[PDB]
Amino acid sequence: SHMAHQDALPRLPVPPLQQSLDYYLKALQPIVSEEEWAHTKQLVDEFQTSGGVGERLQKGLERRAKKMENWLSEWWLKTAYLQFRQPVVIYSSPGVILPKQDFVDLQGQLRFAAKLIEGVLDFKSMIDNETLPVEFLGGQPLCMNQYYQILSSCRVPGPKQDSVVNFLKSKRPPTHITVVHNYQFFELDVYHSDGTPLTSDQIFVQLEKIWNSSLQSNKEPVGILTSNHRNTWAKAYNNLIKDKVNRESVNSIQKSIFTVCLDKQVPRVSDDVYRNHVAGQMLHGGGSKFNSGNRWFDKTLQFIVAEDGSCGMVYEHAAAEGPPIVALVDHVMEYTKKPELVRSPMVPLPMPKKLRFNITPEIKNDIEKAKQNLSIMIQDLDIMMLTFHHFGKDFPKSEKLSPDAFIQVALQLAYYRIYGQACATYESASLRMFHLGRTDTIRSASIDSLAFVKGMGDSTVPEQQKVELLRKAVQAHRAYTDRAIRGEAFDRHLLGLKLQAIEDLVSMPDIFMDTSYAIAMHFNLSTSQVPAKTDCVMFFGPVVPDGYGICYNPMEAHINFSVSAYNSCAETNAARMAHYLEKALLDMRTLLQNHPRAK
Ligand SMILES: CC(C)(COP(=O)(O)OP(=O)(O)OC[C@H]1O[C@@H](n2cnc3c(N)ncnc32)[C@H](O)[C@@H]1OP(=O)(O)O)[C@@H](O)C(=O)NCCC(=O)NCCS
Ligand SMILES: C[N+](C)(C)C[C@H](O)CC(=O)O
Repeated sequence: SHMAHQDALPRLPVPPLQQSLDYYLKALQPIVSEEEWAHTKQLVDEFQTSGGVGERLQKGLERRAKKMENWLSEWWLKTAYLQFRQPVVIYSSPGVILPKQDFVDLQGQLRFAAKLIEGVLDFKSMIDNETLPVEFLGGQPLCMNQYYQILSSCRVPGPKQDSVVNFLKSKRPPTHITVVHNYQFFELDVYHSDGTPLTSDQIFVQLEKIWNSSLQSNKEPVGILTSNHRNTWAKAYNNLIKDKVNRESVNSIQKSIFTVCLDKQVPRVSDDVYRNHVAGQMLHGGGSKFNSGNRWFDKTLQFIVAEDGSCGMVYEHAAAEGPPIVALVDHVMEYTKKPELVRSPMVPLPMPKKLRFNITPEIKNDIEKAKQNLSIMIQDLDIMMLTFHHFGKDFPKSEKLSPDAFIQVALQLAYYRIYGQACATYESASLRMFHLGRTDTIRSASIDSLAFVKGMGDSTVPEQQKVELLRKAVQAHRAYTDRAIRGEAFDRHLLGLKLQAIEDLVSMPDIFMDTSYAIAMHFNLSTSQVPAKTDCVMFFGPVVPDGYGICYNPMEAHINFSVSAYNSCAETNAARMAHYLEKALLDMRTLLQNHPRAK
């Protein structure tokens, strides 16, 4: 972003070694046995002793911090995404469901699409001019680098690891977006020769041409290839671009500012599962027979406009986290609600270029394989969308409690009620108060949360007592949160010590091969919060086979929830987890209301 802004932001620190180990042991207590904790406790002591292994690694991390803008940046990007070989679909690229629009016909669909496109270009103007407003979190300025990674970017399949291309600041920045309809991609210029952006009416005109240029799905769904395994896609991709035309098509897609997907009509399903299917449409596309082929999952920003008024998006996670994405969403949506000014006449426009694809037997085979793979992934995904209307941030605040911590503690209660034990829980924490900061880990399963969940279901404990336990659990979580955003958490630190050990060419420390660490990093509950003014919600698949993927948008009077799980694991059920979460949130409200503090 603006160099001046970034230069004033503090650099990502390296927490004290003994401090992070202390927090690590405390976070382990509720998720490991006494025997395992006692064992880990010894490993830690040895690990941190004077002249020991841990001390040498810590020294290394500190040297890394003095010779890089961010000691964690590249390591995280690589281990978290670039070296993650599983398909980006469902497993990595988050999905977003925006408020359903009111258009009732094709003209309306394109009308909103044209407006949305223009709204993105308006937001993009603040990026190209570095005039984008500064953001705060803990009362500190926030890194804006992510905003310069989302547009005109695209992920690239790699045989060993993937890469990312960014053309935003290239010699001649892209002035075109890509539009996908019935599996056919089109190169659409959204800027005039003089350098001014096209109008909503103009973009609309072009969308019509594009639409009439792909009235049937008689073209192979090449884009579906991008949903396969990264290793497989890498090879299929390397073959695909061997044709001049093909490479030219891919290149355009990769350089486009962003992609707009004009999805087709889907089988009218029951209302009790509608929202869930829409979530799937945005996350993976529904399937090869639906809209999955009308995508390109390597593209950083993909906006989706359904035929039934439904809309949303899916973005490639390597570029950024949710906050930056939603800020863009809020702006665009708020822009689509701008009263159309005086309609001015527009001269003829050029015919959007069609990004053709030369299909061969080999490519054909790759596509079919991609279909099979994607079909398996979809059939194994269990999603449950829950709109908590009972209340939002309003109640927790009236109780002088952090809404997020209230929600997280509720999740801990729900889980414990189902399984009778706590589990490694992950909650995304933003590290943007630091230059190039991405995220750190907040562990919702703690000593205090466990004391609460247990006492909560103990029919021998006074309600007055459960209240104290609840508030203490919430406060403990808020304290952990404050430390996380300030770079005082330990997960990224411990990861850094591990990677540092590898780089130093020393044997892998036992502390990292310890059972407790394996358990601590196996997140049965992987969660995050993505605030927004728009009544939208995000979702992603679980990070472990036997876990859940839970995301939410805490609003004032309600909370948009999303719960994912894998059908391959009989011990997990999205609907059930969501139901227990809803009930846990209510029981906590009931408990607090039954015992007011004020006199
Ligand atoms: C963890 C995190 C979400 C916490 O955010 P937060 O804003 O502190 O959440 P809280 O629930 O504490 O605060 C929400 C609201 O309740 C208020 N509040 C908090 N504690 C309160 C209390 N004890 N009493 C009254 N009000 C309180 C806050 O002021 C805020 O007010 P607002 O509604 O006017 O904005 C944030 O620090 C973070 O890391 N966000 C990034 C997560 C991310 O990266 N997500 C995407 C991953 S891909
Ligand atoms: C979905 N989840 C929590 C696994 C990944 C987050 O979106 C990103 C992060 O916390 O680094």
